[PDB]
Amino acid sequence: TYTTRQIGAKNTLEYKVYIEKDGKPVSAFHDIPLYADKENNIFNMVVEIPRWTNAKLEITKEETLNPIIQDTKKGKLRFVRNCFPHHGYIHNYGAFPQTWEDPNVSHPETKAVGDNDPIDVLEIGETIAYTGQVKQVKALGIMALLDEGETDWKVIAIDINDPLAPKLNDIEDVEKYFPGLLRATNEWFRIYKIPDGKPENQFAFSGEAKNKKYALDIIKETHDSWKQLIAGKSSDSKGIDLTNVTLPDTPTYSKAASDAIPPASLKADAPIDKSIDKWFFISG
Amino acid sequence: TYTTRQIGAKNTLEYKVYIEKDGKPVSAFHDIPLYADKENNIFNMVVEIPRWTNAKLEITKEETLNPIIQDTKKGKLRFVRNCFPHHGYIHNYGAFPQTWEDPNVSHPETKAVGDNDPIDVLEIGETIAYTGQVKQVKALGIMALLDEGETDWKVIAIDINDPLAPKLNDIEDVEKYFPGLLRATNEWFRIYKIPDGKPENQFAFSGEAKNKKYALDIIKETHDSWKQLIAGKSSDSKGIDLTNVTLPDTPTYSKAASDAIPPASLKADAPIDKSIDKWFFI
Ligand SMILES: [F-]
Ligand SMILES: [F-]
Ligand SMILES: [Mn+2]
Ligand SMILES: [Mn+2]
Ligand SMILES: [Mn+2]
Ligand SMILES: [Mn+2]
Ligand SMILES: [Mn+2]
Ligand SMILES: [Mn+2]
Ligand SMILES: [Mn+2]
Ligand SMILES: [Mn+2]
Ligand code: NA
Repeated sequence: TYTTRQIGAKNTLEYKVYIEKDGKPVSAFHDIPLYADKENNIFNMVVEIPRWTNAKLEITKEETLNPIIQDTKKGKLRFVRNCFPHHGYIHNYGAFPQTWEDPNVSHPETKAVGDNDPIDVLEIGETIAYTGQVKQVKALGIMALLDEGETDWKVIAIDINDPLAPKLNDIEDVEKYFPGLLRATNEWFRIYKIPDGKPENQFAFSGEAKNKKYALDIIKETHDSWKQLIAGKSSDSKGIDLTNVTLPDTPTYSKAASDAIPPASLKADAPIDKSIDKWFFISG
Repeated sequence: TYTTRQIGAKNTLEYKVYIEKDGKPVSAFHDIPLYADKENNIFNMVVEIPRWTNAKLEITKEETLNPIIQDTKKGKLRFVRNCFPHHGYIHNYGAFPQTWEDPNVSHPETKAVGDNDPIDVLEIGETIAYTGQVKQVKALGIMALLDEGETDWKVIAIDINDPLAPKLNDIEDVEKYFPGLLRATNEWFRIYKIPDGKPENQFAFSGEAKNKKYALDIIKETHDSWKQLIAGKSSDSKGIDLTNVTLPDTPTYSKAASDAIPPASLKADAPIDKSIDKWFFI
């Protein structure tokens, strides 16, 4: 059973959320199995950002056990700005554990190195998720986002517990039951960093949403990249903390790491600067 | 100075927000001047619904002093559903006090009776407002919404404190600085009740957002309607509570009404049913 251990108040630099397995903290990056049900293509998604929120919370690669913390820019807590007609993130945003967008090799489909992070997941279900949540999802498709010139695939997925899950089998179904979502997703990821002073992003395949099988292929490839990483065989692991508590055959396996995590110290959410309210009317 | 007195926890049936003037509750409907600055057409807007929220909070016409209370639905609270690509309300939503969409007569421009409510205001500034807030705004334009067959004008306005207030002077400026907002506004009010089983709404003038001059004329008309109402001279006030504490020449003037209001008893927001998360694709 997966639960969360929160330290500090949300929207602060001290905030951390560790994922616990049966009460004991494990690496949100390496210890949560990619597959919930491999042959049925059911994956374990680690949720980082709830739909319609702004705080850019992320599994941190450089902290032991890889807790979820808020990303920062120029020493300040990072909040993704509101880009009309969107409010914060338009999907429950997260990642697939045990995956890695290898930054050390140019990916052929996108002709760019990976962004050094687990593969990204956009969960489209009706319910708003929570940070640290481990939910089972089925992959429906995938988009080839070039984010700031780096291969940064976005998997389209849905919580298997969603009322519409049974009717969602492949990418075409998303357009049928969530008309306009895929186009909004393409737009969102193209323009969301413009309010930060960054260029518009781009997609390969003219922004086409590749199907479920294509998605599974990329997911599996990133899983293999991670296998090499966790085995300690990457030409450059970028300082990523590979400490894990469930992979005994790995060089960085460490039982002790779990008990070294502080106990929960959850505090009420800290206030967020009113500037984050601002709705930006921008475009590519 | 205007402040708020909150009773109970937000998102519960007991929740009430009264507006206070110098610490004393006053009617949110009748006691707040329509104009903050008449000469410059700067209006006082009573905020009911903060942008991106779902709870359908409204000035209550039938309760003394007209506190803001969440609309109810079959014994429970009423929440507006999320209609893709929108999250709850897409504007700070409220009304102009001392105005009334007369339900007793058909309105020429829309050819329908009014919805019996103060005129509605959409505040487009960047800052998310708060329930019970009295903010000063500039009118930019107006949309002729026919909500479920009733005249239900929607004033487009901007908080005078907004960084863009200086550049926003007439309806055309909304498209210039907030491209797409007006089209989205038209769509929002056309479909927001569909998830509730209601028909799609319609707008007069093909949904055109009339300019400031036009808006000022309609606002003035709803204000004249209220003047008639508050004077006790409407042919039918529809059971609206006309009690006020600042209009001593009105039949329903009663300063004691302020003192009758219980003290603030603010509680933490109550959780909202997760079903309200649902995003509808209409
Ligand atoms: F990432
Ligand atoms: F109304
Ligand atoms: Mn990042
Ligand atoms: Mn990521
Ligand atoms: Mn990225
Ligand atoms: Mn990424
Ligand atoms: Mn109403
Ligand atoms: Mn109203
Ligand atoms: Mn209405
Ligand atoms: Mn109305
Ligand atoms: Na990344």
